[PDB]
This record gives sequence, structure tokens and C-alpha cells, in this order.
Amino acid sequence: NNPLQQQSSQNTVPNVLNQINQIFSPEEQRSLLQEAIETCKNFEKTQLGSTMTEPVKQSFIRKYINQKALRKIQALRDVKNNNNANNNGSNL
Repeated sequence: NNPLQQQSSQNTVPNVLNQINQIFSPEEQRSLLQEAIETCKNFEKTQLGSTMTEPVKQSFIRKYINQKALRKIQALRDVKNNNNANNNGSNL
């Protein structure tokens, strides 16, 4: 009787950026973007408090959103027999 807390497979899952429109609604994405900007200021206060270029901040937001998306996907992975699917087809 070994203890069980959680278990999830780890692997590189590419082509997840295009799935951001399926994982999150655009209205939600806009809110997340605004939150990410505020988060960037939070990051700025702790580290990197000087002249910063725009792409590094943009990359930080993209990484932040992607990490959050992965957590959400993992949260939905907690249900068994649950996976993303197109759910579009026709029987003919």
C-alpha cells in the first residue's frame, strides 16, 4: 500500500500555441494578457529593474501564459479518459 498523491507524464508537447484558442477563450486571453503585464511589473520589482527591451518582456508574457496553460491542461488531465479532441466530423 504505497501512497498516491498525483501522477502525470512529462513530455514535450509542441503546437500548443495554436491550441491556446481552444484552451482559453479570446476574452479570457485578453484578461490574461492584462494580468501578465501586471505580473511583469511584479517581476521587474524583484529582478531586472533597469533599461529593458520590449521582446524580452513579450517573451516573458508568452512563457508565463504558456506555463499557466500547461498547468490548466494538467488540471484537466486529472480526469481519466479526458483528452483534447477536434470533436468535429460527420458520419456518411
